[PDB]
Amino acid sequence: RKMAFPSGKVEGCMVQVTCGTTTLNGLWLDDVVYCPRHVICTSENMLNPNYEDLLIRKSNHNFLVQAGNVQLRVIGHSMQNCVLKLKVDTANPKTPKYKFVRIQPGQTFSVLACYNGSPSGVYQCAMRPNFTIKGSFLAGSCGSVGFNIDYDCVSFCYMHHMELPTGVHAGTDLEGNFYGPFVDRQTAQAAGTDTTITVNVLAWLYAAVINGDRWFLNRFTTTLNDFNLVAMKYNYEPLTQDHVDILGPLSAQTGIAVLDMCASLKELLQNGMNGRTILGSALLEDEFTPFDVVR
Amino acid sequence: FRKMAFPSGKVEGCMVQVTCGTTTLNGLWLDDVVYCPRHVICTNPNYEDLLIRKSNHNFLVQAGNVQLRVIGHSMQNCVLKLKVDTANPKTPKYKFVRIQPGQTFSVLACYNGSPSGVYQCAMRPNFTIKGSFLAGSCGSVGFNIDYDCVSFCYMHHMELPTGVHAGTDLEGNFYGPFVDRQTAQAAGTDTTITVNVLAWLYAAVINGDRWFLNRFTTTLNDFNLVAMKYNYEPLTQDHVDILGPLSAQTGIAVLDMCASLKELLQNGMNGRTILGSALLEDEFTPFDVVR
Ligand SMILES: *c1cc(O)c2c(c1O)C(=O)C=C([C@@H](O)CC=C(C)C)C2=O
Repeated sequence: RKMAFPSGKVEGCMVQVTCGTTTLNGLWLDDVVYCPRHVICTSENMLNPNYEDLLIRKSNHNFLVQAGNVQLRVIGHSMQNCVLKLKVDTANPKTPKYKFVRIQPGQTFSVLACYNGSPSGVYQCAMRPNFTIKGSFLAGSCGSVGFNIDYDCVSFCYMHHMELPTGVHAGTDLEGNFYGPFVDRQTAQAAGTDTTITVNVLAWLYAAVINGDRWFLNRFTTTLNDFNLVAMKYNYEPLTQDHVDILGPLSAQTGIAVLDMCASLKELLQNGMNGRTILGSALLEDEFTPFDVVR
Repeated sequence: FRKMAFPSGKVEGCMVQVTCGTTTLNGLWLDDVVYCPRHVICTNPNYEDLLIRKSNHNFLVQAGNVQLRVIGHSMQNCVLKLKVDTANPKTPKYKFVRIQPGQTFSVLACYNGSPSGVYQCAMRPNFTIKGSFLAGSCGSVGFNIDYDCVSFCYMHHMELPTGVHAGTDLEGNFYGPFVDRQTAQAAGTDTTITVNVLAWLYAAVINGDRWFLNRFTTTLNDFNLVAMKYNYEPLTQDHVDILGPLSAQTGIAVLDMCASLKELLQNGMNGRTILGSALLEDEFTPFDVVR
């Protein structure tokens, strides 16, 4: 099963931020609340907002921040790229050990979907190669965050900003820089063609071998270039020498050379799965990383 | 469409490690009682005997760093109830409930008292759970959360050879015809949860996917013969009633959606996908969709 991280450490950091008539989610760490800058926009500003102009007109008491039943007091504010940073009275007593990190396409993380400051659900994700997320967003999940948890330390890698016309989601890192070419404005912007994360499918095939399925193996090998020429006809991401290097341990553990697993995938794409399953799926799964598989 | 698990924070604060001799597994600490699988006292065992021979100093409970002192022990069916010196200050509001096949819940998978991940499950019609349990996940619990109140419905006991998992409710009653002993046991043949497929087709309609919709209607009887041929649970009037809110919401009557389903089964997706799948999901309940 694809699993998400236990969400407790993140749940204790979720707050509700309201400015005027707009409300979304915020993240309370130490004495700062982070949230999307869009909170300061009104209906009429969405098309062409001037965030510098809208923020200069605000004072500290324009921002209503609620942690459960407690109103937090804002004592300063500033903007860093597309995230608003609200200084409050009180350091979050439940602040975990944490860091901000920027991730790359193919990486996985968990998302705590929240509504008006209250967590609702948790799910496991990958950053797609077109810099989008195939999320499940309730209407007011703006400001919900994505994370990884390693040894009790939480890495915040994503903050939700908006839904694209195709149903997918776009957002920023916790420094307010968007993933992909998207902007916090209601324009016509659309996601690029999405491709399958090849290195993740191969890692998962190695996971199938480790758990004993070998049905899809064959006796062929391939060159890297030949593999990529085939795979790209199926909208699979090109495989690099870095990806090959990354799969080396798994190859070592299983005794199957990386380009041999590549030949198996070429054939799986040619034939389908003929009513069969691999780990437990009937689809080529691309949201488990090489790092994930070792775990 | 993503399946979502419930936020697990309220359960995370209840997870402890329990050790008896050489055996270590997970426990649930609520108030001054730790709940865990009785097979923690195993070396065809007689659990009546083995536990009379036990005393409090035989159990080592660890809540993270702190060792808890067992001051009493008792058995309820297949779960051991270890009374400890201190109440868990992180005890949520909670209830013990028993679910039925087809209902969904979240599992907090744990390793030696330490939460590792969370995922959303359904109780299969053969009473097993298609889960991913790591080494030492015994004693992990399943739950729903409703209004800040945790409903504990499942405790993990065993991996079946087929890879699926078997467990009890929190009162130690097994789900399915399984026993906590090393007999040879296998899951019975499983079936697809029809009322959940229908709910997921409703969700697909609510999401703008309408290609599978057709002009026809079927009967409950005609459908169940198709269902039976495809290893689908039979559909009942109760199921139909359950789906009424969705039928009302979408203007698609249940037996008209059934017709759509009959056709999907007989003829296939045919290059089309429904919600981003080419197989029909059966681990979303009608309730899950309404929410
Ligand atoms: C949060 C909530 C929202 O409703 C929106 C945004 C955030 O961050 C946002 O950034 C942008 C929009 C709006 O432009 C709709 C988006 C498109 C038309 C692409 C939000 O609505």
